[PDB]
Amino acid sequence: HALFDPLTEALNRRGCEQAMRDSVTAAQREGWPFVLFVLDMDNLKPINDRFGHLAGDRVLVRLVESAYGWLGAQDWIGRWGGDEFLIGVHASEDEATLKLNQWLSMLEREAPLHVSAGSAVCEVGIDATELYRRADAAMYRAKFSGGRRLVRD
Amino acid sequence: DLKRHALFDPLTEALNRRGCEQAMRDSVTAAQREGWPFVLFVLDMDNLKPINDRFGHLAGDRVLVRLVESAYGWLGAQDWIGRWGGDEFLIGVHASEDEATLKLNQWLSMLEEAPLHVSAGSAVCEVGIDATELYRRADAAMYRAKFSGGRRLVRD
Ligand SMILES: Nc1nc2c(ncn2[C@@H]2O[C@@H]3COP(=O)(O)O[C@H]4[C@@H](O)[C@H](n5cnc6c(=O)[nH]c(N)nc65)O[C@@H]4COP(=O)(O)O[C@H]3[C@H]2O)c(=O)[nH]1
Ligand SMILES: Nc1nc2c(ncn2[C@@H]2O[C@@H]3COP(=O)(O)O[C@H]4[C@@H](O)[C@H](n5cnc6c(=O)[nH]c(N)nc65)O[C@@H]4COP(=O)(O)O[C@H]3[C@H]2O)c(=O)[nH]1
Ligand SMILES: [Mg+2]
Ligand SMILES: [Mg+2]
Repeated sequence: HALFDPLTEALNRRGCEQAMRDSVTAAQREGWPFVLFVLDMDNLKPINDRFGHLAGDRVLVRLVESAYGWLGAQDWIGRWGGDEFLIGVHASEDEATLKLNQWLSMLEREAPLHVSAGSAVCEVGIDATELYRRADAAMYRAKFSGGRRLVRD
Repeated sequence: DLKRHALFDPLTEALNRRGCEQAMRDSVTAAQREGWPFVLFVLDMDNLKPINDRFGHLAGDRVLVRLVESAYGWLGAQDWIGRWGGDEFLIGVHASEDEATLKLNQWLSMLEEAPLHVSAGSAVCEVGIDATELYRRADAAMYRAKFSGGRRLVRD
């Protein structure tokens, strides 16, 4: 399906781009809060080497399925590509971040998944590209400081 | 005709992933059997994204094209360059480690038109070591370079 990743059923790259545009438009038109997360796996390659790529595929599927487990009606999760994902949550930073962190903590428990993540909060007067740039930059700070963490913009 | 479409990356003209895997296999075999030296490099760009952001993807495409183009400018007749995918590349050099490494650093210095920043890792083929293992060593070395600040080459 267009806009959807065949393996995980999360949105695909073009799905992510459209979702970001629609979520930012919604925040600015409906007044809804919006937090964008950029996630990059830290240990999928070693999981693939140790248990095989099918095990790795399962890990990605689990990641997305479990996310759909707490994401709301207007929320979303998309696969940017490879082992990199984006998550859009229409809630306060407090709520969004607490749920995301608890979710990531749960995933560190069958092959444990380690994730580097960054977040950015939608604000009036910002466009989707700039929001993405902020969340993306935060993710790299998380990544290079060791991973297995969420750094806020 | 068939092979070229099956083993080469259309955009850059470097080998594609299938080509990288077959090139690594052949290079290790030649090293283990024919006895010549072989050094494998794993490279990952550090600053391509900002280039796309301000200049567009066509400009970024040109960066990848120039990278491979310049490589073919010094690579030997039996050496090779492949695109693992995205902005990640592998280079196979059938020469002694010193020669291979010196040639690579000289090339990366030249690239550092928009300047290119690259994280690189190398591994040398030795008896008892297969292609998958050689790749793992070079790959791990690249990651050490990347997390140490990038724009450098780390050896296994
Ligand atoms: N398997 C797979 N993974 C994907 C795909 N799209 C995105 N990713 C994953 O997401 C990361 C960042 O992608 P990006 O934001 O487009 O940021 C990219 C992009 O700006 C640039 N880049 C990569 N390939 C090309 C290309 O063919 N043309 C141009 N202009 N830029 C490229 O380099 C940046 C980093 O690339 P990576 O290190 O590979 O890191 C990539 C990759 O791990 C995909 O279609 N398939
Ligand atoms: N655009 C593009 N880029 C490519 C492609 N193939 C490789 N790359 C680039 O090369 C990096 C390492 O790829 P890998 O060795 O397969 O190592 C991969 C792989 O072991 C795993 N992975 C990614 N996607 C999948 C998947 O669908 N299934 C499984 N089992 N593992 C995956 O995560 C590792 C790192 O992925 P990345 O962070 O994305 O980082 C990727 C990506 O930046 C491609 O077809 N298209
Ligand atoms: Mg990744
Ligand atoms: Mg890369």
